[PDB]
Amino acid sequence: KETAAAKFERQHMDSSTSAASSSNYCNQMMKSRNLTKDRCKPVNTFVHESLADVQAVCSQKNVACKNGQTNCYQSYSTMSITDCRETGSSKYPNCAYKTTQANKHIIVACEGNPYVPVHFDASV
Repeated sequence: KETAAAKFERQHMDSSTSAASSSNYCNQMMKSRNLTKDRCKPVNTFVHESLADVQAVCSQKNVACKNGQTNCYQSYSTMSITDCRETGSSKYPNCAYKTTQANKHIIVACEGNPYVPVHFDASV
C-alpha cells in the first residue's frame, strides 16, 4: 500500500503553484488528491514549496508534536501554505471548503530511513 511518505506528498505538497489562485483552489485540490473519497476530511494544509525543502525540515528544530510525541520538527523558515477548512454547506460527497492563504512555519513528524515527513502536525 501507499507509504506514509507518499501519503504525505499526496495530501500536503503542491510544488506546482506558489499560492492558491482562486477561492476554488481547496475544492479542486481536495478532490483531485483523493482526500474526499471516503468522507469530507474536515481540514487539510497544502505546502507550496519544493519537496526537497519540506524533506529538509526533518533535520531542523526538534519539538514535541501536539500529542506529546518527540519526533516532530519545525521549519526554520516560513513557507507558503494553503489551509482548507470544510464549510457549513459541505455535504458528502459534495465536500466544500474555504481556501485561506498563509505563510507560516510548518511542524511535521518524521520517521524512517531516509528520515522524511509522514505527518503534518501544525502551522505556527
